[PDB]
This record gives sequence, structure tokens and C-alpha cells, in this order.
Amino acid sequence: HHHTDPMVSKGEELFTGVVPILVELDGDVNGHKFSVSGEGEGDATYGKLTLKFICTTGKLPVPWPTLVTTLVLCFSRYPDHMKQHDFFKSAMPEGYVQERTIFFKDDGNYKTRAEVKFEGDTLVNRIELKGIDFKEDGNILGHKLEYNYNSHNLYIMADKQKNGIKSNFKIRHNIEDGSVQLADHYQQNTPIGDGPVLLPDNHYLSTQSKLSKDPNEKRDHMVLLEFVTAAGIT
Repeated sequence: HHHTDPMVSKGEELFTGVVPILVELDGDVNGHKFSVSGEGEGDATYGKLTLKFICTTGKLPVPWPTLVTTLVLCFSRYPDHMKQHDFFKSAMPEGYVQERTIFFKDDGNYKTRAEVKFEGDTLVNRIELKGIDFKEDGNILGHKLEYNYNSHNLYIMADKQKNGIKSNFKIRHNIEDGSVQLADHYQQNTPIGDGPVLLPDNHYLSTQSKLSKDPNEKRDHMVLLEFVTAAGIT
């Protein structure tokens, strides 16, 4: 890589080539406790993520699709003309906090707090998830969501008061009867270090994701192939 901006050069260099990824989540939804471990790699040059998650406590008590957004936007591909707006890489290696509240329409909500940072050469996403007010018979605790995923656009805005960013966006999960379960996402990110970060102009991330299964895997699990591209600045 080569950019006239040495702050951009610093973040891009950490994400040159393929980077290993570790994901660790501890969850509690309506008192159903569970843990998830994920591994894979990210190639930010192509906005490309490949990850396999395993529920390490047994059966996952919520549908795998509902955890996709919770389970590393530093791997988004930012076009060269937009690399000055890449908050996620500029906070590295010290990292950033990512917090969300996810309102499932006519059901409960997830509250998530995660730290995303480097441990050596590995990009680590360590998460705590708290879910409350779900219907034990609803689409989530009742496992009524199809095992697939749509493409979305997340609008990113600066949160200058907090030296970070915020976004709110809608995820739609297909219900097995042909309907949709809306998951309204509210998100904020703040750096972990004291160093300077890139505060972006308004733009968006364009996502696409494919969920699959490992045919030789007997544990409850999800294979994810995901692409994320920044856009919206001409």
C-alpha cells in the first residue's frame, strides 16, 4: 500500500494480507446461558470474512442468524478515496468498543458490548451479550427463523462528542412461514486507546453474507462467508 496520509498508512498496514480472527462470546438470553467461539480469517483488501462459530455450551438457545451482526467491521473494504473515513482500522491495534442494542419487533432485545483489538497477529472480538423480555414461544426462543441472511446497508455517522461513530440500521430475518422478523439495530463505537482516530464523513457499509454448515461438524455451529464494502462518498 501507499497513501500520502501516514495515519492511513498505519492502519492499512495492519490489515495487509490475510489476518487470523478469534471471536469469543458469552451470552445470556432470558437466563438461557451460552457461549460461542469462532475462528477464521479476514482479508480487508477484498472486504472478505470467513468464520466458523461453535456453540461451546451445547445447543444454541437462539437462532444463529440473530447473532451474525454481533459476532469485525475493521475488515470492511474502504475504497482508496474513502480511506480517510475508516474509523475501525484507525483505532487499531489498541482497538475499539462496539456496543449495540438490538430490538426484535414484538419480542425481546439484545444488549451487546464487545472489545475488538489485536492480540499479537490475531484480531480478537470479545463479546458479552444480554437478552431480556423475549417470548419463550416467539420467533427467537422458539427457533422459527430460517437459516439464511440478506444484504444490508449500514449508514455510519461520526459521534464527535465521543471521538467515535454511531449507526442505526434494520436487519430483517426471514421467518419460516414466509414473514420477516425485524431486528432494529442501534450501534456506537469508541476507541480504547487515547490516540487519534479517523472520524468519518457520513457514508455506508454494504454487506452480503452467506450462511452454511460444516457437513462433518456435530456441534451446533455456523459457517459465515461475508463481504463488506464502504460506499456513498463520490
